[PDB]
Amino acid sequence: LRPKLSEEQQRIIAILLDAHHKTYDPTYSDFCQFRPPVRVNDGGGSVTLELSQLSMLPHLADLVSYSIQKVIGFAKMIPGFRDLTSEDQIVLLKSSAIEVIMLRSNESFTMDDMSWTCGNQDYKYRVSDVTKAGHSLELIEPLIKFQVGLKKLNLHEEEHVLLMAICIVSPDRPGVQDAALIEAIQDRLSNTLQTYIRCRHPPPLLYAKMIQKLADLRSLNEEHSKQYRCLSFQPECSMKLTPLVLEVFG
Ligand SMILES: C=C1/C(=C\C=C2/CCC[C@]3(C)[C@@H]([C@@H](C)OCCCC(O)(CC)CC)CC[C@@H]23)C[C@@H](O)C[C@@H]1O
Repeated sequence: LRPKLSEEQQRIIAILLDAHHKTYDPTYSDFCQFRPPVRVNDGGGSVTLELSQLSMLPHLADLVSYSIQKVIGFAKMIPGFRDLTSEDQIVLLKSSAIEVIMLRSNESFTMDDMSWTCGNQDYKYRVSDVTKAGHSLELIEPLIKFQVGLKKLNLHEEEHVLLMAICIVSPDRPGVQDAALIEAIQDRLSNTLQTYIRCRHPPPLLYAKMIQKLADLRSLNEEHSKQYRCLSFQPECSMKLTPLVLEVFG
């Protein structure tokens, strides 16, 4: 049974594609405005040295902070999001920010060399850059596995934006008040995605795979939170972050 997308579902897709195009610059032209990337000698991947310098933290914190601002803008355009109270909106944004960043970054991720390529060598981010920002393999390895698995689903941009929207409007986040309204908004998005898939996605299970990526994201979120807490213990770490990053992860 392949019901056609309703006029409403078509509108939801057009709105999400527009929101993404307005909030994700595929040329990465703003990145030179961030504090500059610095890459120190760390072939040994020394934790002591990485924590002592946190060379790539200013740049990656600025990239993440910028990305959170973009995610806030994207979320505000999701059909139904503005119906939620501001408190619920903020709870959802703070809890999903890192997950949406991991999802949206798949657009710059490339399997050519397993990096997030955003321009010249200066803005090519590799695993070694994340270690230079103070993170460990317990987060990085699973993150790369997630990027590759997501890349291989070969999602249509419609599916990609719907997945980000579904990730943000999740009723099971701790602290949510009106879970039922959030579930209604999410269900409207989920049905749109399921309909789109069994309608526009050429053969050769995709929906279940996408749902599984949302579960993987919860695991990555938890590991990232654990590592952020540890990083926050490093003296002077707050200056290398930004007020928005401090609030969202603090
Ligand atoms: C962001 C975006 C991009 C890349 C994402 C990356 C590469 C760098 C390392 C990141 C940011 C990972 C992250 C695990 O690295 C640094 C973690 C950052 C922090 O915990 C808080 C700032 C301090 C160490 C998650 C996603 C990774 C570029 C572009 O696709 C826009 C997108 O919007």
